[PDB]
Parts: sequence; structure tokens; C-alpha cells
Amino acid sequence: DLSRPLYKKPPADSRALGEWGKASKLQLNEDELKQQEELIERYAINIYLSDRISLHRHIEDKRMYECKSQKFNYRTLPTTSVIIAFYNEAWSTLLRTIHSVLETSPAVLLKEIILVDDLSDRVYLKTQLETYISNLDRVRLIRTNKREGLVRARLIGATFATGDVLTFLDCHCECNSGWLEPLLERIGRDETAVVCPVIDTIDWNTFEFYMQIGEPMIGGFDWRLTFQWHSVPKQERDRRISRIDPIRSPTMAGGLFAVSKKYFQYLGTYDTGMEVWGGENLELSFRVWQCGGKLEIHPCSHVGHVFPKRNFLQNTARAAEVWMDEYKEHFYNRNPPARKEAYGDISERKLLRERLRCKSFDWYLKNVFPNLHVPEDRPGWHGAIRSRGISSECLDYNSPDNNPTGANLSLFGCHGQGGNQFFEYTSNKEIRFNSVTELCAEVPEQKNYVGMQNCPKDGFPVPANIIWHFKEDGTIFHPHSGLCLSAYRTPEGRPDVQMRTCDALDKNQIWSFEK
Repeated sequence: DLSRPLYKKPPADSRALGEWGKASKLQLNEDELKQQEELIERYAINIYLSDRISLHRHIEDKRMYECKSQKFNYRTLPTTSVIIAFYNEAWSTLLRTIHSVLETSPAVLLKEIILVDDLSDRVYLKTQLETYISNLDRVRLIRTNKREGLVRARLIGATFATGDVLTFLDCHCECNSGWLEPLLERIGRDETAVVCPVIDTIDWNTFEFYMQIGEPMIGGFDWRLTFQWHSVPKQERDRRISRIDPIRSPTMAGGLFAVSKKYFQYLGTYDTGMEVWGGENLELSFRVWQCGGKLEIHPCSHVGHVFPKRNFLQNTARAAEVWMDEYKEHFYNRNPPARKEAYGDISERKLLRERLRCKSFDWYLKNVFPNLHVPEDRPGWHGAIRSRGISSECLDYNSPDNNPTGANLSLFGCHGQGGNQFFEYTSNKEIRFNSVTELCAEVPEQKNYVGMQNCPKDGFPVPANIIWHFKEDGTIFHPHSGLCLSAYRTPEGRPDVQMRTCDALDKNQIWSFEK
């Protein structure tokens, strides 16, 4: 049986705390409550509880049925080097990760586990961790000589790795049964596929393992270049033959991934010129795809990650500047602070991009992320909209963030900072409030105030009540209601807007775009 791991989990014990990844709850006196709280304050994870859960626990395999009956040829699958960087990790979570890899990964495929101590200061992480792992076949420890950060610590591990495939995990995870084979099987058929497990949540307080039971969410971004999840689009569903095939992901949705070692080297690994820590995966994502390149999530590979109890805008700007061509303006327009960031010397990245003969960001949007609406931002038809009548006041939409279409459109003092005063007038005659998501200005049926609704998807009908005529006189006309957009003052003298019978005179109805 070539599936056998180097070490076998002891038999599952349904009485043991957290067995199978079920939630754990301790009955604690007040002293013990205080110990629990203090470790949470220090680690942002319930280490008190982790310490009372086995380092070897089972996780119930709730994958789609087809996953569980897949057969692998273990003689021809590539090997891997699993790479785990850490900094001041609690003992029980770090070790549970190590044992999980050892106990769920077939020995014929697991060449090594390489742990990278990124200048930890905890004394238990010094010579005792070396002693503990000296008994664990194939586990290697490297220590950095300065504080490197996740990316560079990973790269240091990668330089030591000699497996066919680099598999990057992190230092508080637990692997599901059969997590590894699907990543290596896919890479064995296409060495340019960067393949990620589905990352399941392990609850930081209860240690419950929340397994995604069906189709996973996949990775994209919004035009602020903030990571956002999205559901798998129809095109990609129809491309795939089986619902357990890999799923193309426009961007990476976590830090866990497997890549051919040689291919990672060929792409230049991570962007070393970054200096700042965080957000490096957007740059990696664009480079993988543009330089030919697949980034996929594998529904049969599941790894749980302990998301702890709760900015890198320079690295986001760096990704935009290297990869996005003309489309970076749509980003800057909607995240103006990004214009100020020191993204750094990108000369060598521009050279890399040419050596690799990478394709354009236009290609990327059309072929990798066609479900993303791309704004036009036509010259003179985007920015803040200023009143003539109350000429200190700009159109301003300000919702409560627990439902973006909760407010009504209004006025507020022009700031030139975008955000709630950024608007786009569209070739399809929509007034879009699309700094964050694609929201479209509407006049509801028979009302006189102006709301927002989700814009139509590309190619779909433009509803009558979100059509706007923006005449060359500052008149913003709304055909469905027949009324015009007018600045006014409420009872209390607060500037505001309303739909009133059209009056080319009444200056509160004349308006102007600004950049």
C-alpha cells in the first residue's frame, strides 16, 4: 500500500477532546478561565484549548464522494517538499501541523518537511524543538539569521528543498485525508499549474474544523485591488468535465499552494524587490497567469487553517504597476491613496516580464477573469459631481457597510478624495457608484429620492429606472420618472438632493464632473 504515511495516527477516540474536528468547550473554574484568556490575548488563538487537544487528532472527511474513490498511481506522482515558516508559534499548534503532515501524506510522496524558524524568540522554539524533531523522519529545521517575513522565510526553505514540488503550508494547519495526492496529480499532468487546497476554517476559540462540503469559492479582487471571493462562474463550470476537477482561480485565495520547484524558479519565485510585507500574492497571481501559468483550487484537497482572532498598499501598487498596463488607472481612480505609495524600483520586474514573454493585462481580463466588470472611466465622465446651486457641495452616497444599498443619495462638502464622492457615467447611461462594488443610481418606482442597486451584469438588460441623461447644461435627466436631479435644503438647512419637475433654470439642477 503505497498510500501509507510515514507515521500512522493512533485509533480515533470519540471521547477525546476535539476528536474528528468537532468543536471543543471546556468546563473551567475562574482561575482556568483567566489562563485561557491570557493565552488568547498573547496568541490570538485559544492555546489553552489547543494544549488539551491531541497533536494527532482525526478530522472527519466530508469531501464530495468522487474525491474518496479516486485512485492514484503512486509510482509516477511527483514528490514534494512541504515548507512551513513560523514566527513565535505556540508549541501545540506548530506540532499538530507537523504531525498532521506526517500522518496524512503518503511516505513515497513526502520527500521532506522543512521548517523555517524566522528568528523566533520563544525559548521552547530553540534547542528543544530540534530535539523533538530529531525523532521525526524527514523533518528538517532551518533558522533565519534575521527577521525575514513569511515570503523570504519561505524562499529560504525553498532554496533548501529538493522535492519535485514545493508545497507551502503554514504553521497552524491540519490536513484532511487525501489532501496531497490531488495537488501532485494535477502538477504531474501540467507542471505550470499552481494548485491550492481548499482552505477550510479551524475556529481559533473552539478548534472546530469547518469543512467546505461542495463547490469552493475562488479568488478575485475588486477595483480597489482588495482580495474578494467570488463564486465559480458559469464559463468555468462548463469548461470542466467533473465537479471535482481543479477550478481556475483568477487570484490566489490564501497562502497554501503547491508548485513545481523548477517552474517556481523559472517564474522568479516571489517578487523579492517588495521590501514591505503582505499582499505579495496578487503580484504572484498576475505573473503566473500572464506568463502562462494556471492558478487552480482543487476541491479534493482540503487543509484547515487556524485563522486567528482579528495594510500593504505599496505591494498592491507594485502589482498594478508591473502587470496591469493601462488598467491600473481604474485602480488609482478608486483608491487614490495608492497614488502616493512608494512601490519601488520595478526595472528588473519589467525585464522579467519581457524575458518570460508574458501576455497583457487585457488578455488576462478577457481570458482569466471575464466575469469582472471593467469600468470605462471615460475622460470627463468620472470623479466627483459638483452642484452649481450649492457650489461647495458634491454628490455623496454614504451607506452603513452592513448593506451597501441602505442609504439615499445626498450632498456633502467636496473633498477631492474619491470614496463616497466617486461616480462614473457610463456609455449605457448609468450613474455608477463603483469605488467598492458595481452599484447603479436608481429612482425607485413612483418615489422621488435616489437609491442604489446592483448594476446589471455585463450584457444583461439595463433597467429603465437606472438610465440617466447627462445633458450639456448640467441637467441630470431621468426618463423613467421624467423628473430631474435637483439640489435643495431640508427643514434644518442641510444640503441634499431630490427628483423635482425639470427646470433648466433652477441652478440646483445643473451639475459638473471633476478630476
